[PDB]
Amino acid sequence: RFLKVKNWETEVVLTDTLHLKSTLETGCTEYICMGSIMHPSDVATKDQLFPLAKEFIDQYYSSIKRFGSKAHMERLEEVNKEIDTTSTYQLKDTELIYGAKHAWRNASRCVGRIQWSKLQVFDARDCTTAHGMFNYICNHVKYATNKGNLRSAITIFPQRTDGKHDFRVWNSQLIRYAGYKQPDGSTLGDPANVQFTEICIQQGWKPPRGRFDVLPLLLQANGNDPELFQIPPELVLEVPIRHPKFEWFKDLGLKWYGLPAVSNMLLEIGGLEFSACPFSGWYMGTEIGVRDYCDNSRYNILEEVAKKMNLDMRKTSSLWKDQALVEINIAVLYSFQSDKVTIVDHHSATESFIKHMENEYRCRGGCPADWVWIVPPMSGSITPVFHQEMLNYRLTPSFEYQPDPWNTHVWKLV
Amino acid sequence: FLKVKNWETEVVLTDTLHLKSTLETGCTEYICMGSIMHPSQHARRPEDVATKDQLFPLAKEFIDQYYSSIKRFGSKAHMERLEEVNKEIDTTSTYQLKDTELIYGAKHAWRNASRCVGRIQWSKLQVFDARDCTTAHGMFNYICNHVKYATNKGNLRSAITIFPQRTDGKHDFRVWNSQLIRYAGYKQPDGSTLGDPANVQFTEICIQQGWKPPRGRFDVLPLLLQANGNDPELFQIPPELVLEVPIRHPKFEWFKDLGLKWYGLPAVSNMLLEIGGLEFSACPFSGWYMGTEIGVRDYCDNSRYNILEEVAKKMNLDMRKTSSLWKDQALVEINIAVLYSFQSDKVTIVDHHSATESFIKHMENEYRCRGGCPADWVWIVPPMSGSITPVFHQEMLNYRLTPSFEYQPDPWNTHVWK
Ligand code: HEM
Ligand code: HEM
Ligand SMILES: Cc1cc(N)nc2cc(-c3ccc(CCN)cc3O)c(F)cc12
Ligand SMILES: Cc1cc(N)nc2cc(-c3ccc(CCN)cc3O)c(F)cc12
Ligand SMILES: C[C@H](O)[C@H](O)[C@H]1CNc2nc(N)[nH]c(=O)c2N1
Ligand SMILES: C[C@H](O)[C@H](O)[C@H]1CNc2nc(N)[nH]c(=O)c2N1
Ligand SMILES: [Zn+2]
Repeated sequence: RFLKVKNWETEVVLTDTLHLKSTLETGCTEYICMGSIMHPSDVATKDQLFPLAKEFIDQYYSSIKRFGSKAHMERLEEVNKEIDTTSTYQLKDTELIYGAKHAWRNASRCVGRIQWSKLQVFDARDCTTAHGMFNYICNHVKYATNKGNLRSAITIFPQRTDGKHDFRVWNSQLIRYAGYKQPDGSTLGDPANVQFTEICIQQGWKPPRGRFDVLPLLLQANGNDPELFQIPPELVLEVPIRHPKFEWFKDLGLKWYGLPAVSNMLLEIGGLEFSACPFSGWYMGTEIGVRDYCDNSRYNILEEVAKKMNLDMRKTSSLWKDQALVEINIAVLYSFQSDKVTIVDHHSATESFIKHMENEYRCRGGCPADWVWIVPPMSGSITPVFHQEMLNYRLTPSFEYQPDPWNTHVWKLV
Repeated sequence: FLKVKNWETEVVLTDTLHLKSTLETGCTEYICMGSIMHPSQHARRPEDVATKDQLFPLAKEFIDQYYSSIKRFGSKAHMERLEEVNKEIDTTSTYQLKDTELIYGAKHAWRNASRCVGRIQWSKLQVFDARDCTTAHGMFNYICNHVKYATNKGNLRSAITIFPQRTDGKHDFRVWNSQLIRYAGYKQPDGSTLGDPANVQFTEICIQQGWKPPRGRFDVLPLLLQANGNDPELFQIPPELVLEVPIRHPKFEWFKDLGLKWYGLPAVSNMLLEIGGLEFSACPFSGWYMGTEIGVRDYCDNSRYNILEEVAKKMNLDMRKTSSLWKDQALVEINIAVLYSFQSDKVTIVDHHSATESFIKHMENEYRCRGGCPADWVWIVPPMSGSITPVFHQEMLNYRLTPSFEYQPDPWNTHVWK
């Protein structure tokens, strides 16, 4: 059995055999499609962990062309002894590196996957305390930032055990600006992060109450209450946002951090759950420039840019919003390029993704892709992914959503 | 029950209408096909003239649904109608829709069209019955009157014209044109393309049929009409029925000097309308444009007009690398100009902000009174500036309800000539 996908711009047709190897649900049914549902739908027993581990070990030994070998059979037997005696098992380092990389390779929502095989993996499964987690994250940040020459990296903390002893980064990203609601309903800083900012303040953080406050890290080790730590400022690389033509643009006082570093997702390898696994790459311009200033729930310098462009903001059909949105994204890209901080534009990114998709179909038999997320948030139909049919399915290892840790944490102090 | 949520406003809607869905979407619990153009071939009936136990259960379902819609289920006229449909099938292997039934089903095929951001207008549809038509000449007369009515000197009105339903499959009525008004596309000797590059194949079929092409740049193609399965025939739409808007820009005086224009009336004519097992293979329908359809897809696809280049040139943009966003910037101006020209000439048009906001209101309406509204996020989100429109942050459920508009293969792949 085979499935085809067409590109209506180039007429190229690709044949997907890989979809046969997925066993995780997508959320759709035979009669309803849920492709635009954002999140669709305690810990693994012995009898559930055996076959999940078997599946992973099998695919790992297949990938290194050693399937059915004496080493393959010994590892399988060695894994079952652990599950049978301890109700869990420990990944080898080769297996951890392999699975982290393939979790990225399998991320159907990520346009950036042409880079998957160059992923620096930091094994932190020996960490025991939040001070330990802070050390590991600071080293991650320093390495990934590389003075502007950003490098992909993931840092993997101990796996879940019984669910009562989890490691979490409570931050959604390692570097984010605080947001403060004002008595008068206005907002200072980043409106996206208001909730987490209150959580920090309640935990004892002394907020500067400025426009671009780097939030503290809220780090949970082994199921204990989370603890606050200030990332050393000289580890946070930032780019002041200016425009190549509009000299007034710098006078908006804007800037953004250079390291996108997501920390709230859960890494699943062979049934093991790594509930704290911060990973980072580099930005596509529109994630700062379309959604991190111009979403209706964000900085809303859209109107200020349109005001400063003397645009007709009375009627929609003037397309001032569209027009000011373009200029902001031009400003973001020019800024990072000038300060030699790695960034990619949506055209260059989507073009690379198409090449990646083609290559993955050739050597792997398919490439799960989520069009709804792969298509950039602006200028969609003038980019080549727009006319590219795509198949979406869930392979493992994968990165999964998990609930916010304050919703489920049972506290310990006083 | 299934919930949809809008992440800007946190409005949550609860969907039970999907329980009435009949056809497969192509998706499974293990694979999603939502960006496949045609993911499923699940149809309600087989390839040609069905047997009784194939046609009648679909007719009963539709007749049932129509009489329920008017609070008359099990009434005298409903039981009579069922028997009448049974005897017609028993004696002709098909049946004929009453005019109320035809009007209901056309409007509900639009209401069910999950890809259409325009459906807040769905029940204001003018239905022209053309089921008495027997030749291409008659089809041409019906189509002209359709074009004149819908254009309405620029105050556009929605309309569909419905020709005789398919009978055995050999006597189909077809409009070979994909839309009623399209521009020719000429393949050039030096390899390039003049005109409009989607319609190249169709432009050649017209010339091959004897059409003498003026070989200009905005050459309204002729109509190519097939009646009762016969060879199709050429007709030239009278120009005074083809309203066109010259494109200028409110700010750039040099824009109009690109010598650019577009027609006011989008009229899709290659789709199939299906009601209670019946298939109307010729059912051209028209509304009015969202601005992006002209000026994002019909000027700025790579395999279409591709005159982003010239607009960027005259704007003196740096086209050396893509990080300058010269494509994005010229694409905006083109769309600013399209809206300006149409509004300046009092020809109906809707910008993508207004249309998406209308669609969000329409979803709420539909969930309040109908228990749901099937929507294809991939097609509802406009092709530019998606995330600054309200539909971008709106979850959607896509399911297939009948009556519906369906795809059908281009008739030159299946037509045996004479
Ligand atoms: C190296 C440059 C990278 C680029 C340019 C990139 C780009 C993107 C973009 C634009 C998104 C959509 C986010 C949004 O629209 O809000 C995304 C999602 C995602 N990225 Fe990448 N990415 C990169 C590296 C990585 C790495 C290193 C990983 C992990 C090892 C990763 C894993 C993911 C995942 C799991 C998602 C989707 C999560 C979800 O929402 O379900 N990416 N990426
Ligand atoms: C009145 C103004 C209308 C507007 C602004 C509108 C808008 C749109 C747009 C923008 C699309 C996507 C087209 C594309 O980008 O390729 C679409 C699709 C569609 N429209 Fe509408 N529409 C309108 C009226 C109608 C009417 C009157 C009908 C039928 C009675 C209709 C039936 C459909 C169908 C069936 C599709 C999807 C066809 C497919 O599967 O490709 N629309 N509409
Ligand atoms: C590694 C990485 C790099 C990058 N350059 N960007 C990324 C964006 C997201 C991401 C952030 C937020 C949301 C939900 C809100 N839109 C979904 C995401 O995929 C992510 F996880 C990882 C990213
Ligand atoms: C009634 C109507 C009005 C309008 N203003 N626009 C419409 C666009 C399409 C349409 C056209 C082409 C394609 C494929 C290439 N994009 C899909 C469509 O849905 C359509 F059927 C009907 C439309
Ligand atoms: C509701 C909607 O599906 C949701 O907000 C998604 C849509 N697609 C997206 N696509 C990307 N790349 N990023 C996003 O945040 C979103 N948001
Ligand atoms: C392959 C891709 O899904 C396809 O070309 C679709 C995407 N979404 C679209 N959406 C609209 N409104 N119109 C289109 O032509 C398309 N094209
Ligand atoms: Zn689906």
